[PDB]
Amino acid sequence: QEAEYTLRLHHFFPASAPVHQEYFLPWKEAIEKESDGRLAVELYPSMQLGGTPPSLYDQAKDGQVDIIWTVLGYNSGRFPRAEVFDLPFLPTSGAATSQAAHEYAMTHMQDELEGVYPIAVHTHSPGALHTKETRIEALEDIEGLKMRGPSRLVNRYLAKLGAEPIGMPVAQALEALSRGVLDGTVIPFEAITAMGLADITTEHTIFSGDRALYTTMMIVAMDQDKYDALPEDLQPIIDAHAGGREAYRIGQIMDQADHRQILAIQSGEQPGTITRLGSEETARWQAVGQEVVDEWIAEAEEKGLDGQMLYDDATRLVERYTRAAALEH
Ligand SMILES: O=C(O)/C=C/c1ccc(O)c(O)c1
Ligand SMILES: [Mg+2]
Repeated sequence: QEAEYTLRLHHFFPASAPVHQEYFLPWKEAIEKESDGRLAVELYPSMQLGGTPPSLYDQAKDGQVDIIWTVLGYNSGRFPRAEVFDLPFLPTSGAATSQAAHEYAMTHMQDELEGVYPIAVHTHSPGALHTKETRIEALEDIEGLKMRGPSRLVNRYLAKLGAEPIGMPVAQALEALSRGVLDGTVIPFEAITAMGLADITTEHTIFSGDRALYTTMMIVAMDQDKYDALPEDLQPIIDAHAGGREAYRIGQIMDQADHRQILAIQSGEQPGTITRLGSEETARWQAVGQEVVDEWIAEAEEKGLDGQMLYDDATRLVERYTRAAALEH
């Protein structure tokens, strides 16, 4: 049957990106099939419908497009309750941390997310250090490195670690590294794959223990007005492909793509070196991490927010969904 509604989905990553290939294409396929063609989904990668990645959230909210995928922290100050998921050593896997992020959003961010229908509120998989030249074997090695992070709280951590943070969306990272504006970038390994950085940032540092260095909250966001405009028999077709299960799935795709990329480097199929900092060394980065946590909670409280409560709930949810994933397998 002919399209009753065409949904334009706009994002900042290339079509070859794992989340595009393994989530957005199947999402398109299921929405079009289950709607018997009454819903058409058009995917627009690489900012093909214009603007820059910080503009994405409002493109969906304001209805310039129907669906976006973005980083909430690309808009500094805008999603203060979401910032709890940027904190050091809070996250585990993409899969578990995403499910925690979706539940957290549903229970704490109803005001912050007013005007968008959340298909998935999720995080990326473990954030790691990627550099052009410097093998980071110790805290001292990051001193004075120009490092790109996605958000003011990850940049805050990078500065407390003794780096020089330069805030920008990861889409500027290729050119900035190319021209010597950056020494490197934090991102998960699947983002290395996506952005074609494997042959540029060839030094990679990961950590010891039951928590990743950091992550950041992302969103697959639908214009609430466009959802509200759908007939009562097409709204449930969206609902069937929206919520915490979708967030878990996005995190799982990234986790799997991380593993492929890390294996490819370790095997010598792709040039690079992976350096895992031992327990004692990691403990040094976690001790700085705690100072950022303590600071954020104090900042939050002075500003009215119950930061301590939001931090306790975010950490409880990560542990809950991590243990549930661990018990199953
Ligand atoms: O740090 C950033 O600015 C973006 C991070 C990001 C974006 C897309 C992904 O699929 C992913 O794993 C990480
Ligand atoms: Mg709207």
